[PDB]
Amino acid sequence: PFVEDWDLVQTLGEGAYGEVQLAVNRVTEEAVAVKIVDMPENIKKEICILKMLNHENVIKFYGHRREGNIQYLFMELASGGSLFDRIEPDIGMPEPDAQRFFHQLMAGVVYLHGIGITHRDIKPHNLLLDERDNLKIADYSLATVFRYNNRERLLNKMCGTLPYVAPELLKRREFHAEPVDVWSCGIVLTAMLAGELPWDQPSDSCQEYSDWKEKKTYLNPWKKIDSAPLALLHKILVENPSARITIPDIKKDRWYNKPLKK
Ligand SMILES: C[C@@]1(N2CCC(c3cc4cc(NC(=O)C5CC5)ncc4cc3Cl)CC2)COC[C@@H]1O
Repeated sequence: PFVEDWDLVQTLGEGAYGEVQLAVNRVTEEAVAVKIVDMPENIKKEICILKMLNHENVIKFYGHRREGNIQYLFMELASGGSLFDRIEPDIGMPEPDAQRFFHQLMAGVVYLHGIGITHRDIKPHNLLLDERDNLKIADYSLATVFRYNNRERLLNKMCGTLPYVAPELLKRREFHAEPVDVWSCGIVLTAMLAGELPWDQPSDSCQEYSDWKEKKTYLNPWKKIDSAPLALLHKILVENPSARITIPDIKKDRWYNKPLKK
């Protein structure tokens, strides 16, 4: 297959609304990623959000083309693949690499929040790596505006991935967008440090969640994580979204600022 002057050479991945392909320009050899979407109001909102993005830890938007009923969304190709494939199951990854990925994730999230955008589905499958292992937040099909004209809008739509969602999404009619992204970044940090997700969902009927609320850190995955990043996880994975640590205070955390190497 092809799109104008590009060849669709390989399937990079897929989601509920389309598939992502590797596009190689026949003439210049420039390699990009292209989201191919079949059939309109959702993609309109997505293209609007995509054109606002300009940051080193966010996937760049190059442009779009419509060919009949198929939309092609050209984006920056991240040649290192996903953060998901760098997490060894039941092990995680070296703490210095987890910390570097966490700083870059914070930088992307501060940027998105600064321009009034919430990603709403932060997880390792959506965190891509460039050729120098720089983290890029990808896929804005669930992203939305939570601040416009310096006025915050509370969210109410259920979305995301259950092991990564914050508990207020399940227990509240309306909720603040920022604490939700911070909570999923804590689950991403747990995954990088232990290679294991702590629960199916943070609900009243989930025993692993109740175990965390009761501070049973002698259980997995918490027992594989050092006391310093565990102390930061204790401030991020707080049930009340208003008691939960904000990103300005995550940047003052002992582990966040702890020099690490290897
Ligand atoms: C929906 C999900 N994906 C969300 C990101 C999505 C995507 C992929 C990409 C992969 C690469 N680079 C590489 O693959 C190089 C070869 C190693 N570069 C840019 C990409 C841009 C996007 Cl938007 C694929 C679909 C997330 O949940 C389940 C799915 O995986």
